[PDB]
Amino acid sequence: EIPLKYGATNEGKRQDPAMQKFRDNRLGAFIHWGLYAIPGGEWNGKVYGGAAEWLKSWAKVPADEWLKLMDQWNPTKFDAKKWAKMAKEMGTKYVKITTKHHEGFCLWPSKYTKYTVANTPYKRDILGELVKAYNDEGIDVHFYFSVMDWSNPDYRYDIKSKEDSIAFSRFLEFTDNQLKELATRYPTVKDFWFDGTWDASVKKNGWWTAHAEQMLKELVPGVAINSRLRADDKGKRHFDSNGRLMGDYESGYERRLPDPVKDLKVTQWDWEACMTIPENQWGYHKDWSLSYVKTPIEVIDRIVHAVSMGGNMVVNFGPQADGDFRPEEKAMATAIGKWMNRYGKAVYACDYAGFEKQDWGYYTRGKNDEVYMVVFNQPYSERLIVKTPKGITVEKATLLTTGEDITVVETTRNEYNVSVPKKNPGEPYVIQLKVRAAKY
Ligand SMILES: C[C@@H]1N[C@@H](CCCC[C@@H]2N[C@@H](C)[C@@H](O)[C@H]2O)[C@H](O)[C@@H]1O
Repeated sequence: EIPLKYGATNEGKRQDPAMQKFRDNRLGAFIHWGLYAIPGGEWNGKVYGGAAEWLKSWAKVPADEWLKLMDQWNPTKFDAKKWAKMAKEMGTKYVKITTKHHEGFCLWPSKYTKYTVANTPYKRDILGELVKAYNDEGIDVHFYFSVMDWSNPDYRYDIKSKEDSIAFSRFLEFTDNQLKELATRYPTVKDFWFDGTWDASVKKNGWWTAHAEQMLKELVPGVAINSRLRADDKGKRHFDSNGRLMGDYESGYERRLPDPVKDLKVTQWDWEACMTIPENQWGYHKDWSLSYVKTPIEVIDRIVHAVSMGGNMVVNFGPQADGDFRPEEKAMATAIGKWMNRYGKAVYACDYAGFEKQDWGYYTRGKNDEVYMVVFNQPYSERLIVKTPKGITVEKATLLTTGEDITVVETTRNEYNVSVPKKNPGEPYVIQLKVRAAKY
């Protein structure tokens, strides 16, 4: 067992009310909005296929020229109340907002740099408007923050000289300052989600990552901090040199998910996944025909998958430069909202059920030991196999929407055939099981 000063703090899952809320929420939205929304993946007449928020990198644009996009930042159609209504209608219980992406442009008027919304034609504190509007709908607000900053010349990718160390030390102070500023300007913030912490410079400064976590927790009671921030004494990221999770929840599942049979270890800690609608576009890209775009059901499948393994899911949106959402994203939010309004008893405040995975879909477990079968793949056999853990029996099955009774036939010790509904629901659907544990 290795000695560590900057390794894991928490033993298991936090069980204070603020973390229980973080968890019970389950479904969130991600907002990526920054200067990248203006070119929308096109630079100097060339459309790049890579992630639009990385266009500065793909098109090799220098900082001074990239940040000159500030002069066109004037989202006339922006309306924070509209945004919050859209999130409410989607059924999202929280929103994660890009306060500052890699480009360094801040969506709040930071006093620690000139590359902020204050020095744009628009001028207004976009972040503060969003915080207020989402909080007015009862939606928690989480802050995405990129440590890596392409606008600050003191940033370093690695520490290869005493000059690199000096510059980077200044950079970390600048970062602390921005963070303290965010925490105190917007004290309803529930989470900081760090990105851009993979460079060797950061891995070599584990002490700073632990310090940032302690500092923010002192400033914001009950705040959650993601594992991605954290590096230990040895530069091991997410989980420390003793394999213990750092931060409050695991945050590595980006555009992919743990395997439902092979990655059951994830059920031992809190975790959150994120995803994109296209293959890899977080910021607004003007041409979505360049990669596969997920359908609503494909998105709903990933949401439920996450919850079935004890994790949250955050679906991403990349608003237009004008401050409105593109029509594909409006259609997505409305379709997810419709399905959650009907079946969201199986999602909100649900967790891992402890049952062996079956082909038809996923199980989730409610707060009162309800076991929901969320069916995505309808068997031609008309029978949904349910294999119970030791000592567990199924006393009843009920179609969630209609209350109708569903026949349960015992086929072996520990296994049943739960019939499909008499009328095919025509969409992914929920059967609620009543289970009993012998003297869950
Ligand atoms: C949440 C998403 N994170 C950003 C993509 C991060 C890519 C991470 C890759 N892995 C590192 C080790 C680097 O090689 C970097 O390319 C996206 O722009 C979104 O903000």
